[PDB]
Amino acid sequence: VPDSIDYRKKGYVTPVKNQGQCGSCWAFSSAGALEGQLKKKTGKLLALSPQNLVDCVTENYGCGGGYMTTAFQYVQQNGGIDSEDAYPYVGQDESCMYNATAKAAKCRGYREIPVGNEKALKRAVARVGPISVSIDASLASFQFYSRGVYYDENCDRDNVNHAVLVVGYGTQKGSKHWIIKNSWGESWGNKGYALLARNKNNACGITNMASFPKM
Amino acid sequence: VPDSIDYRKKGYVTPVKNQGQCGSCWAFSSAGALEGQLKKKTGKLLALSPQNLVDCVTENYGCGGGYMTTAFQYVQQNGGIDSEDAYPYVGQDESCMYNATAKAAKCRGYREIPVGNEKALKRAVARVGPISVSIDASLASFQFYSRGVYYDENCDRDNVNHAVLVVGYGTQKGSKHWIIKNSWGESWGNKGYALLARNKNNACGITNMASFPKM
Ligand SMILES: *[C@@H]1O[C@H](CO)[C@@H](O)[C@H](O)[C@H]1NC(C)=O
Ligand SMILES: *[C@@H]1O[C@H](CO)[C@@H](O)[C@H](O)[C@H]1NC(C)=O
Repeated sequence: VPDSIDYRKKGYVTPVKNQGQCGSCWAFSSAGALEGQLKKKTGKLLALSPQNLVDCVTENYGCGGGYMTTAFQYVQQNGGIDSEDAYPYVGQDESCMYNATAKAAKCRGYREIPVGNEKALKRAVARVGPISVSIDASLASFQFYSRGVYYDENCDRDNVNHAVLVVGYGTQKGSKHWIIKNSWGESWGNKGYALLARNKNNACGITNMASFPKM
Repeated sequence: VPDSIDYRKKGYVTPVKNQGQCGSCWAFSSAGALEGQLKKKTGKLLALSPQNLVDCVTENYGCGGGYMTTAFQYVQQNGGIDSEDAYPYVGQDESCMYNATAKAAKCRGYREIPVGNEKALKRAVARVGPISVSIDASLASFQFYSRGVYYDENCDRDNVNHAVLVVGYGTQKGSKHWIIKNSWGESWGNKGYALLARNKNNACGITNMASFPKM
């Protein structure tokens, strides 16, 4: 297990998008994990559709929230998920318009990472790929993030409310970190990405909901 | 295990091509198997490049012959294979021009089917997908094939010289068969396909070299 990894450099990460006024953060995270795994299994980087998840995952809340595990389960039981080109993101709720002919990726279940265990998360990122996680984004310090390794002892490490995609880890000037891909556009953070305090005892609760799809 | 299957109907089979004046039959077979498996793993049907195999598999003979297993091993160790669009078929030998950025499929080893065991071949086709095989095509009866279930007791069930892709099995008017995809264009056989005598004691030696890739 490497001391550093950046899946952005391995071509596992799709360009940063903006979820707009819609709680589809879980959709982008799930789509990102499935994209990374699709890349790992095929070698082809292909933008999958979070909108498909928003509309067709009937056990999530569409633009009102949801989980990544439920999305993976959806992709598995439905027998596929559409590409971004075939099923574009519009940022609002609508009926399920899944085109099975536009099928571009499949799933075979999911795996959850043991709560509180950042070691298992690092091992996962190392051996699996971009891991779908969820953190506490409510703090203005996160809203105003722009550079460095993010940390705040006020950050809730127990209650969690925002899905992002861990695309690697490393260290910047002594401070260990998680590289996270957010869905608030390139106008937020470091062009859509952020560095999060690693090994600071589950900072922002990055291990409360860490999951990844199988292919 | 079904009594019949047609992967052409499941959208696992790429349109029939013509290998021209080049012994790249093994390339089309391997590419076909990898295409079927790529479809099974992703749900996307994508034409892979036999030319890539012809040029880059250095343990085969290019347009002079080769094995499918060696091709699978190539795709595995090289870490990918190009699409047909990126690496078109030209029907002649040339240098390896593999574009790793054009990577569209990967492999993780291969499996050979026990020689003489058509049962294991049927089970394979059922549980895996289109199986790369090789048969005896030398007979004029095969060259002039057009309809029915092909059979000839003069067909060599021991010595084998032509790679095709078993894309399913079934029965036509009492006679059990293997659906095979050849690479002699749509101007041969049933628009490029043929039905081969099944359970006629390894007819044309269809189990002498039956193999499939893993993904
Ligand atoms: C479904 O999606 C495919 C994606 O390639 C598209 O080509 C086709 O026009 C669509 N057809 C239907 C059934 O709406
Ligand atoms: C390699 O292939 C890719 C396939 O998309 C193509 O876009 C690119 O122009 C090629 N580049 C090189 C290194 O020749």
